[PDB]
Amino acid sequence: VAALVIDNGSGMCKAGYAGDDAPHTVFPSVVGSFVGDEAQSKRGILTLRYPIEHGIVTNWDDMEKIWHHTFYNELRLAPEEHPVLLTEAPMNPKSNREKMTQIMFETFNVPAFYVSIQAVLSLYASGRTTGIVLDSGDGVTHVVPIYAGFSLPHAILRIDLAGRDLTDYLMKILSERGYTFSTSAEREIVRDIKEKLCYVALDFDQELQTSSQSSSIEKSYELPDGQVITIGNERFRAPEALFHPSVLGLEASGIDQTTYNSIMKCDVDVRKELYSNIVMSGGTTMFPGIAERMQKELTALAPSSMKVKISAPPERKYSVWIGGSILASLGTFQQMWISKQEYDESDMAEIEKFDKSKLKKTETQEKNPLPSKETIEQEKQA
Ligand SMILES: Nc1ncnc2c1ncn2[C@@H]1O[C@H](COP(=O)(O)OP(=O)(O)OP(=O)(O)O)[C@@H](O)[C@H]1O
Ligand SMILES: [Ca+2]
Repeated sequence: VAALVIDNGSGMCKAGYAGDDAPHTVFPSVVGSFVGDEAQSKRGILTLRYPIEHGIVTNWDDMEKIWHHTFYNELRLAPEEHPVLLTEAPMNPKSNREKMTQIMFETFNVPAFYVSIQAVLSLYASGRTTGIVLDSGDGVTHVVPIYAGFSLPHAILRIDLAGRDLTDYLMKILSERGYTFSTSAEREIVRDIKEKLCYVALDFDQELQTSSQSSSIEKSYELPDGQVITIGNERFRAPEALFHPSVLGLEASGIDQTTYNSIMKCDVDVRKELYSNIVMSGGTTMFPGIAERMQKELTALAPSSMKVKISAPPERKYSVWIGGSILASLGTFQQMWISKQEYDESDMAEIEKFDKSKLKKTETQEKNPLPSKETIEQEKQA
């Protein structure tokens, strides 16, 4: 039956069917045996490992289980009856791209297989073949400039500053305020707090000065045990670490300066195209206000001559996935699959034209439950 699209991330696995407009199932990319959402909910009695760190696979035994979980537990199909399209981080080592192929063909017996660079799919999802993509997930952030469907590898930038860091940071400035967030389970509550209440300030110092004597800044959050806590300027302080990573002790450049530094590694003739085709994807780019701040920061850095236009669609959390769904539905793409045999032995205009409104409506099942107070306490005893 239909082709499958699996986007494996550092924190989250996104799976579904080519032609649908959204992943079928999204679940944490974790093993404790139990995988993902079921491991999540039993983390009280379990030790959890994340097989993908910074977007590169580090444990193929664990990686295999997640795919097993995707096929048989989540999507509930025979993997031998469905071509699979996978995604990979840029600069993924050939050893890994080979191992990925091996397991797909030899372990799960897929009829066809293909693997794509994530940022590229996000560009496709946005209906472009030339642009610069800012792809920030849980474990890694990438800046990937792309021209006529090909990445310019010399100018691909990577910072190890992403959602993981922002979570740990938020947890760190919340601990300073007196909240006892000390376990891995409580860390997930802080992730949720981040996703719900955090935002990026247009002007950080102005807003910071205003926060000190305002009550508008304050928001309430209910913990699992039922205690309500109140979040103040931590709301915009934690995401500020994307733009000034020094507050994390990282001597990295912010996501604004790294985007600029990337473009400037490109030919002058090309830059004008990149600047007016900036695409943001990934979950970390979901903060309210991040696009307007990106717009402002880049404008103030760019030549006055070039206009800055940034694409940040509502669904950009699952852009990479949507890119795969569109890609795998293209007529000219069918000629590109790797066949089970082919392994035993060894277009540009369609993207622009593709009508996303014809992709089938899909309700994403996000399975990533938050821990009970029992589980938090279970973990406390360690
Ligand atoms: N609305 C939101 N606001 C802020 N952060 C969010 C939001 N939604 C998700 N996140 C964060 O985004 C991250 C997950 O994003 P995403 O699924 O794009 O990355 P991934 O593919 O799992 O990881 P990677 O790209 O590192 O492999 C998590 O850190 C999560 O807490
Ligand atoms: Ca990702």
